[PDB]
Amino acid sequence: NLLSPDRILTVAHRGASGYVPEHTILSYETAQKMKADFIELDLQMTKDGKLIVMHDEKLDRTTNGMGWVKDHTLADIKKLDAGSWFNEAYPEKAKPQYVGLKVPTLEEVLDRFGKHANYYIETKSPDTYPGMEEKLIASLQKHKLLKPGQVIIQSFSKESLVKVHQLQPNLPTVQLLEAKQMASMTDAALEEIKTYAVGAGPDYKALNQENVRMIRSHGLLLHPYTVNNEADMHRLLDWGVTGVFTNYPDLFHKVKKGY
Ligand SMILES: O=P(O)(O)OC[C@H](O)CO
Ligand SMILES: [Ca+2]
Ligand code: NA
Repeated sequence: NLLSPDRILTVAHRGASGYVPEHTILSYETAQKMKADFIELDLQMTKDGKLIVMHDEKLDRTTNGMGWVKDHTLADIKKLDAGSWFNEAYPEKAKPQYVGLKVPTLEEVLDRFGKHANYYIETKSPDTYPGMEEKLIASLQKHKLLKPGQVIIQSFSKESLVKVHQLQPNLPTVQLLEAKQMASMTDAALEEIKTYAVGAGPDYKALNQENVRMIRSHGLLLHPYTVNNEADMHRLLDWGVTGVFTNYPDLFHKVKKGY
């Protein structure tokens, strides 16, 4: 049902990150309240091997810390402020309750929502953080998450998704595509994506009616990122995408009602 081509999915990009600091429990809670179908997680691995949720490989942008995630322990990362950066970046959206928000672990996110959320979880190329895929899988099993569609695994790395498809054939994967990858996409490339992935997630800027219909022609779900503008939401849905990654899940929830 969640994986039905005829279902339009709201994927809350790093949670309700248009309103709340990205990849915090509060961002995910807000996305839930806004009726997002999926909350979206990016994984990094700490020095002591723990999976945390963070978009960048470095702490710099979204915390009061500095340096690579993999050079720091979980304990030190849990001391950081992962909310104040948002108040500084977006003064007009700032809220006092964002000061002191924490970096969550994957464990903390699964524990917080259990089966009450659907998870859209990004892995890296296998060489980046050895053991990440296996640890992710074991965490999903711990929380009894492995309803097909309860969890989708996404990556820019084909190798990662191929590996995941090997280990857990019934675990839906989505191939992420950069703009220039999508720009030069072929039918040959799409048909093999279908062999391990249930969908494609391209930079929406690279989409047009033609390659949208082409992607859909291979029975692939289609979730472009990152779609924040109402005018773009409408255009992409009329073209035939089956969902979006958005920072504004309430807005997309409203728009998609007409499609
Ligand atoms: O957020 P970006 O810019 O890394 O684009 C990928 C989206 O998160 C979809 O995974
Ligand atoms: Ca992502
Ligand atoms: Na900072």
